[PDB]
Amino acid sequence: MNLEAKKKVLRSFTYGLYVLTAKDGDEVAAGTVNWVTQASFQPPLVAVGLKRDSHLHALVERTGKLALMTLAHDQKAIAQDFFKPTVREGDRLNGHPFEPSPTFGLPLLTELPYWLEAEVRHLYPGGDHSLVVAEVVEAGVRREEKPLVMWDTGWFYGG
Repeated sequence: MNLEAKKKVLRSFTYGLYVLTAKDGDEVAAGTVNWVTQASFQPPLVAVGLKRDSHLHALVERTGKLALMTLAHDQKAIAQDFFKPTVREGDRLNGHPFEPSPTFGLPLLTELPYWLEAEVRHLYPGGDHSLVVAEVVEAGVRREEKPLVMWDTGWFYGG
């Protein structure tokens, strides 16, 4: 097939930027992700593509719990910090304050506008990633605002 065309077409996909978190005891993990989409209205399902060989994939697969926060249009700088390994210091992750989520107590970045807690229902491995399908069990809105669209950041993950 035309691999160059394939890369371009896949790179033409539009994505939002989110931060997914997970934890097991004192071990916590957070990372910026873009392969995300709702997958059902009833029940409320979301699908997140996580790299099989990654810290967050290991925690999410093993504990079956996760939290996801939507980054605001002006939070590129924050999204930037969660590309690196997660370093927890006090009630902060990579320099950003967080609070325990209301349901399972997963790390919640208090600066981000929207957040949700979800339980893993199915984890579908496929190639180098796995499609985690989880059911939203709680959600919260600190404030309303336009989300961060990946294209505007200049970054990308696809192709």
